[PDB]
Amino acid sequence: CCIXGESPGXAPXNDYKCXKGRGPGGCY
Repeated sequence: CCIXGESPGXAPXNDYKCXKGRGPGGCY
């Protein structure tokens, strides 16, 4: 699912719990 498959990818810092990425609700 990595972020739920709504972002570029796992983005362990680009979205997944990172302010860089904003999908279902993943930021820093």
